[PDB]
Amino acid sequence: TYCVAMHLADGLVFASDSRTNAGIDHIATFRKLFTFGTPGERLLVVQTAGNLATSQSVINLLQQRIRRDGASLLNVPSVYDATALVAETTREVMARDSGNLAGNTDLSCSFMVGGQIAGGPPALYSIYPQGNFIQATPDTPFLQLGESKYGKPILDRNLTFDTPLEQALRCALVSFDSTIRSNLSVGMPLDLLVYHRDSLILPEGYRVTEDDAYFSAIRRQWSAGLHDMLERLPSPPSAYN
Amino acid sequence: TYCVAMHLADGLVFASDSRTNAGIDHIATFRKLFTFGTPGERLLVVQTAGNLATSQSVINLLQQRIRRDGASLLNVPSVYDATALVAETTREVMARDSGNLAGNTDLSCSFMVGGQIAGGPPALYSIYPQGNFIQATPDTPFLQLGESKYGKPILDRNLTFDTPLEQALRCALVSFDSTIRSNLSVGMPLDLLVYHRDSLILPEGYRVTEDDAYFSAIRRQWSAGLHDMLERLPSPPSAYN
Amino acid sequence: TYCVAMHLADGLVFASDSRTNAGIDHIATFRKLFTFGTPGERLLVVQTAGNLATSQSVINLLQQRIRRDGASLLNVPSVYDATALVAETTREVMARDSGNLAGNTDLSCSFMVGGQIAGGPPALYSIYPQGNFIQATPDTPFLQLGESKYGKPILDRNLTFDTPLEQALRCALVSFDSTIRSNLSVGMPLDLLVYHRDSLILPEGYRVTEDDAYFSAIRRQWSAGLHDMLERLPSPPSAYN
Repeated sequence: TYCVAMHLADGLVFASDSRTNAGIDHIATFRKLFTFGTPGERLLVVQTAGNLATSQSVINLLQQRIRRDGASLLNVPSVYDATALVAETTREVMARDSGNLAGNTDLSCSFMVGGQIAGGPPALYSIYPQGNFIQATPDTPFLQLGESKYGKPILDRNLTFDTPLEQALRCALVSFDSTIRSNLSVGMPLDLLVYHRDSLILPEGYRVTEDDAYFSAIRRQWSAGLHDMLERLPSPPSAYN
Repeated sequence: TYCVAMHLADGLVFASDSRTNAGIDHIATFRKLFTFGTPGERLLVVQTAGNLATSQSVINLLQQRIRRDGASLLNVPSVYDATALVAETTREVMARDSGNLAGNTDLSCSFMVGGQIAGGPPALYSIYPQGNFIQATPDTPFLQLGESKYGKPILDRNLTFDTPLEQALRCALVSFDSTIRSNLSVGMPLDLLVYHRDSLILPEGYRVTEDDAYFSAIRRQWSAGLHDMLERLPSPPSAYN
Repeated sequence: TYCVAMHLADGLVFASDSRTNAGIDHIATFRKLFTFGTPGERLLVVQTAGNLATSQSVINLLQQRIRRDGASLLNVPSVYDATALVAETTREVMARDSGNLAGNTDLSCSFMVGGQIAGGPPALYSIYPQGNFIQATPDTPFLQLGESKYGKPILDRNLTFDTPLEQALRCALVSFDSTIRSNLSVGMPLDLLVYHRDSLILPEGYRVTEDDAYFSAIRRQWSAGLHDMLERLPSPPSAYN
């Protein structure tokens, strides 16, 4: 479980893995990036991390309620209020499943909610286990969920509010490369989605499998590059021994 | 106790054993696959694993309540809500039987709930000992309960969302074959049910006994096959000694 | 101001005029038939009669509240409860505008509320100035508001629960014909809406202007008919002089 989302000058970029702890000795693939919207009016993306049961219930309820007269991700007036609604829904799910039977088992999960609603700029939020959330800004334009320390440095080094989408995406992919190599809880397939500021369309998004020609290639290149750079760095002086 | 359920493009397939630990020196046969519904409107299947007393009580209450004005498996608006109702019911049973008298004895059990209600696609959920649940998806289209590691590999290898029903069933049967050979807690008769997407009928389902011609045959074939493949595999090179 | 609504075996038919007393020397056109709903789930129609300021405020609040988390015409579980909500809203409006400044001026108005919500039959209610309401039934299948005595006889004579919609509508139009000829407070354009039982769609409804070919024609025909029948009725006997 590792998710990243970026809010940049030109729009939004989302990327999630799929490897999921579904119980003991049951590791499995589950999508962690979901889209919602009406074309020409709004796009919203929700990413998930943490307890599967909880996050599934949350997503499921959001879907059921879309087709119902009352508060829903399709009528909510701002990306803020969408984020709040997700949080609200999370609280509701935690209330029900909590009891003596759950015991000390940890039901918490976290989300990212981003997108654009007609008539206001695109936005991106991250909801914490405890249900309070923060918004990405130009000074802090990307947010992560899950197992994210491994792939943070490359984003810290290169990403800024002005990074174009194609390059941000690329950057995200390298982030996943390092993460996958160094932590087995993270794993392919990946799910990506790129959204263009003010387009107000629902992009289809894309799934990166094991076999993906492009992702295989940039991994091979990135390795060769790192290995090169390392050999062509100077040796430590006398002093260092 | 071993149960499997699959949610595929063409519908659902369920299979359960029947061997049940009912106390010390009392191992016995109990059905672990139950059906509910109204023809032309809905089919719901519940499978059970874990403590007999608890699961029996849950099933029994669901049956009694079907014939009563209020929340029941027949009026519940979605497969999700059915799953939630089963869980709700489980909580209720655990609350009552818990006390000093039970002591440290382990009353927990798990369930699968799957089926289709008119006006929405078929679905399949698994409820954990603790009462929270997950949904099967195209990427993870089968779920298991009970003593399931023995027969997992064959499902991992062959089964996908697009596998047709007849082949999925066959696959399940091989799963049971290996399981039964390698673990005595699992045992015949088996109970199967296949449901066709959008049919909205209550299939009668089928019980596989010790004597079943077909199942006996495919077991004999599968053995012969494995034995053959093994002898016709190449020898390890020099290097390996 | 004259409104009629009918609840018949095959559905509902609504018709309202538009001529409105909006102050001294200010007679004007205002729509007196409003629709609400979500396609495939519900249709509700509200007709108005009486004080313009009051009725406008009521309708305006019902619209504003539709787009808000709380009681509204879109979430209300039955046509009964919709009617109650309209009444509830009316009370609220009367409470606020009442004071010394209004004085003895008459702020009352009346409404009809009819339609269908998924899962129950269509229904039709009339709310009185005082806020209590009645329901139309098979024995009394039409209800009127405003200046209605002129056009009542034709409805009494011909309309019944089993009258088909096209004929009921026609009947309503003749009701308006007579009313318009005999009372200036009532006037075109008219606004009609026909709803088919169990359709659960929002009909667009139709406006009948001064120029309407069909309405002009049936008025001309109806005149000629009446004039004929009158001349071909027999003479009073000797006795009558």
